[PDB]
Amino acid sequence: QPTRVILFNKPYDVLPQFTDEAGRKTLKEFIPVQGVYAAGRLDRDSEGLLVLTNNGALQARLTQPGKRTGKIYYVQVEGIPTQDALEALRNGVTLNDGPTLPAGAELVDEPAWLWPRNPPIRRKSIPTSWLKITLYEGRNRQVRRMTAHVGFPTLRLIRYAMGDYSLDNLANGEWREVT
Repeated sequence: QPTRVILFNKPYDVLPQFTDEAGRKTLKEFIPVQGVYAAGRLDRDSEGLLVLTNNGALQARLTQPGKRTGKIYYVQVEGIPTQDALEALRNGVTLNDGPTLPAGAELVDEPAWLWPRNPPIRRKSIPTSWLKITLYEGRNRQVRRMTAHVGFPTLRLIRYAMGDYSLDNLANGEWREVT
């Protein structure tokens, strides 16, 4: 087999794996490509870009701890982040596992290409906002931990891009082969 690289727009509540897990949704129902696995797993409760490959050398390169790969997320949060909170995310906050590297953080309109979550977001008293967040590290649940730290907890997390790859033109639950 040649190197296959598959981009997948992962739905909410689906595990980033092909191996069966009782009680959980997995990739086989969505993707017919065999012998591929994640180069960078994406959490079950996250959504968006999952890069899959059959090439272990490529997967090792892409996932190398410490790499500083750029990742772009669209994040729905409770409340409207203030300018000071956004400045803090940009510059760095100290989580339980230490300071965060500098990052991008901007308050954006809800993108029209956005898809609704299934099931939809569970109101009235609390407004919501969307952020575009750009990170260069990937600690456990980092975006969720960062937005909570500044007082604006995450309601939805969509990974839009990872290094050279993005969700461009990829609907929820759809995949495409690049190479």
